[PDB]
Amino acid sequence: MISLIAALAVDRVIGMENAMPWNLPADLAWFKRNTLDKPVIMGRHTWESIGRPLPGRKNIILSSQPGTDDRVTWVKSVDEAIAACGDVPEIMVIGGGRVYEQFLPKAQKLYLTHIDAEVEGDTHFPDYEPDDWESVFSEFHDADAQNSHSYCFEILERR
Amino acid sequence: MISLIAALAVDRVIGMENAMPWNLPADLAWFKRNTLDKPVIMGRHTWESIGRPLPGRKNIILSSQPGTDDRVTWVKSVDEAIAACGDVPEIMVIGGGRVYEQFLPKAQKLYLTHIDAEVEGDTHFPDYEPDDWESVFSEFHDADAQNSHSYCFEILERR
Ligand SMILES: CN(Cc1cnc2nc(N)nc(N)c2n1)c1ccc(C(=O)N[C@@H](CCC(=O)O)C(=O)O)cc1
Ligand SMILES: CN(Cc1cnc2nc(N)nc(N)c2n1)c1ccc(C(=O)N[C@@H](CCC(=O)O)C(=O)O)cc1
Repeated sequence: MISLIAALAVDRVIGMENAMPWNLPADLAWFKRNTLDKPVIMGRHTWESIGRPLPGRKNIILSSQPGTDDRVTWVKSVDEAIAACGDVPEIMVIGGGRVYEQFLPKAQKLYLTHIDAEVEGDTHFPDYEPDDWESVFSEFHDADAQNSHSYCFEILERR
Repeated sequence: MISLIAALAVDRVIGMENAMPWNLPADLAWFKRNTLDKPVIMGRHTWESIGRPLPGRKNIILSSQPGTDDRVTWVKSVDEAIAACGDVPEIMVIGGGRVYEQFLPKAQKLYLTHIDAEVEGDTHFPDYEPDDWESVFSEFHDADAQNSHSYCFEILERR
């Protein structure tokens, strides 16, 4: 199955011009723990903000143009994206906006991180009807010496 | 010799209750690069903010109270701190504010990261007389897909 993994500030903002202005090592740790050993699908802008292959994971990048790095996999469509995954139990879609909108429909599960931050951005998570998703986990955490803002982990399953 | 390394937002703000609201991997690599194979000196607050010993370097934490982690060196005075460094060509002071303030009068060099981040914080970098320091390097960078805010690296030598 397909799962999307994302980190949302208030109002589902998930992106802007430059890197999101927050320091959340706790989020990244969760990102890793839930993506390790799986295939990762991301769009070109997300690949740029990451700038190097994610280890231990199979990296597939969506782009209408030829790729720029021999290290990872490049695909030109959603269907090639999947097919490149092979037979696998779970597929993780990691950003950005455009990719999420195309994939939200195929997804069975969501991995959200609701961050208590208000930032002005140009990219939003797509809307989703809770009355379609069943929350199967959730856990909040206050900000601290390591994480710049409060955040809460949450997992939902398509009903 | 003693050197202080620090990242400053506008008005010398260096800290607050929780981790700073920025995301600057480029700053981190500069930090790793200028600290490599050197003893690092930090205050308790900064140790808790890092969360683990920095690898391949000697960690020395200042605290008026008994240490609580066997993997790092705890000391009770600036002197003990220096003595634990031993005979080395460069000692690095990584924060926070109370620490910097003690060691600035002894520093021969400052490795500054000037960030175009305007944040609300309680802690400041001490004040330094410019006619006291020589600027021996600077390198600016615009914010990007990886770095949340613009930044400029600097290196000054005490005259
Ligand atoms: C910016 N980008 C995309 C990114 C970041 N946080 C997110 N957070 C969540 N929850 N979901 C996402 N899809 C998301 N995507 C990144 C950038 C760096 C790393 C990264 O360093 N990850 C390392 C973790 C390394 C480290 O822990 O410093 C890893 O091995 O997963 C991941 C994603
Ligand atoms: C929060 N804190 C203190 C910190 C952060 N940035 C600074 N930036 C500058 N310029 N100077 C400092 N003293 C400074 N201190 C940290 C937090 C994490 C790491 C850290 O992981 N550094 C790794 C770098 C790992 C990486 O490259 O991702 C190291 O190897 O030293 C360091 C300092």
